[PDB]
Amino acid sequence: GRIGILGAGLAGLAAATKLAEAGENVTVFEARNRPGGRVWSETLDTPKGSYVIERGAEFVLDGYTSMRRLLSQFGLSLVDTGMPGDTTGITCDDIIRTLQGTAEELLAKLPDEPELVDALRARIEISTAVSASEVTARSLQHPSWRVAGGNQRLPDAMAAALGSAVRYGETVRAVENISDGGVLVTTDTDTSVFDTVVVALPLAVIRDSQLNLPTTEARDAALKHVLQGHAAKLHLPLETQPATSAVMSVEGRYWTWTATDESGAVAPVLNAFMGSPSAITRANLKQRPAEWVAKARALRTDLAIPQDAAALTTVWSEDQLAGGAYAAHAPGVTAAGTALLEKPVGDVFWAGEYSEPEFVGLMEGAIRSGERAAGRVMQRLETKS
Ligand SMILES: Cc1cc2nc3c(=O)[nH]c(=O)nc-3n(C[C@H](O)[C@H](O)[C@H](O)COP(=O)(O)OP(=O)(O)OC[C@H]3O[C@@H](n4cnc5c(N)ncnc54)[C@H](O)[C@@H]3O)c2cc1C
Repeated sequence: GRIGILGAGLAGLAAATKLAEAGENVTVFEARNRPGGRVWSETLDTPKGSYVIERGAEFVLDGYTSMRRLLSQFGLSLVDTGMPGDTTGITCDDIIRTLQGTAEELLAKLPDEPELVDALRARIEISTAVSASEVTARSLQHPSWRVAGGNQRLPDAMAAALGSAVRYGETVRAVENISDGGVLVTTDTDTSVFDTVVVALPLAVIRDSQLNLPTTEARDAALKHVLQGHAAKLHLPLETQPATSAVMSVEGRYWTWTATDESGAVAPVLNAFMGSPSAITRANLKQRPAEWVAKARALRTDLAIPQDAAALTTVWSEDQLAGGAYAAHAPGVTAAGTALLEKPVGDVFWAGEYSEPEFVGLMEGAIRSGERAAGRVMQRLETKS
């Protein structure tokens, strides 16, 4: 009755936790030496002391009811974050007024006022993390918390409860269905055998040519409409507690914010998120990272950034175990194609943020997807027996 789960992100850990509770025997393969995947919490030293920062996923939003259930069971608390003018809203209203096609095709229909149109384009590109020329126009249609002590405390606790079932330092390279039943999971070192497997790997990993996973023409047809969002997290220390804030940069395609932690004080950390691959390339975070600090300092003259400060950068696009930040939708995504993506191929099931139909791309979606896959696996094992 052996189940193999590939990836110890929220999707894989949620699948494994539900299967463990059902009394099944699970093994979780994780390439990193930590759980959580794109949930990754660390501390940043500042002149006021050390503060938790989110190098990946940050905000728990309204409606994250599966994650809230898990936080309750693992004893973890949510902390309120405490967080040109309006012309972008009106311009987006005119935009809608004019859901087929791409956002850019709709922006092209607006009166040709380029700085204002580009301000709206930037808002779209930051949040969808893709070019406006590729994302569905339906994205134009579109209070917060963080986990006390770091969002990664949740996957940390889920993994800890699975104990020796979680196998770190294991890089999956192939997954093969066997005709008479069962699955072979091959890492860089050796192969294991399972009755069923849940692939809970990133979108970019399951589409990577360096891995041999089960595929079908129907899946390939649905996957081609799922875009890879790209984003980088950036953090700077501050010399004193600021007000809470949220301030966007049009030219840089990034957002900055300052937020309260469990103490009730606003942490002296400038948090930042840059979205869309062309923005990250224009920023040149790897080569000349003082440039972005200079831009951030100019954007946020109200914040006291030390003069010799260097940004902490987390460019998930360059991590072969992530390959981007989250999924986005091209115009051609359908509910039926999205549903297809979680159906098994042989005895190989699937979970991840990219196949969630409502909370697409979010921590809540990864959890919900993992828990759906666990339910499908339990039906398959009931069948095999
Ligand atoms: C910068 C950034 C900001 C975000 N902001 C938010 C936010 O504010 N709120 C929100 O809800 N969501 C946000 N997210 C999205 C959220 O991080 C994801 O939806 C979610 O964490 C994805 O979980 P997953 O389990 O699907 O994938 P992952 O977390 O990527 O887990 C997949 C796992 O597979 C492992 N792995 C990869 N390749 C292999 C291999 N070959 N063999 C074995 N293991 C392998 C990885 O190491 C990883 O542990 C953000 C993401 C990023 C990157």
